Amino acid sequence: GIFPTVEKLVEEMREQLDEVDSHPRTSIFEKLPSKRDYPDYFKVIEKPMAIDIILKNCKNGTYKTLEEVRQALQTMFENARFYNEEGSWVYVDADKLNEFTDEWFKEHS
Repeated sequence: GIFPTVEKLVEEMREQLDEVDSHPRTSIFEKLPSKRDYPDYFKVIEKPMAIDIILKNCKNGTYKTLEEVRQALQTMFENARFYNEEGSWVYVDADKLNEFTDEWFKEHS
């Protein structure tokens, strides 16, 4: 269905490397923090989101269209910019990776 498209998208997202240390800008977005170790995070963020969740939701049918997958990414980036301070490496990776997704989705379906 739409999994191979999102699969190719995520594969290309993980190919967005940092200019200095060459670390992927998807690093901190791969997984959600443990609720036991970061209880404050989940008290605020109404809709936590990570890459693995988006991938799971494309396989099981929770996300059927690309607008839902794009909307999910937007939420992931909004959560990161809301919880992290401006200028931090996480905030920057959120912006720059968001810049890439915005271009990609306009540049494809």
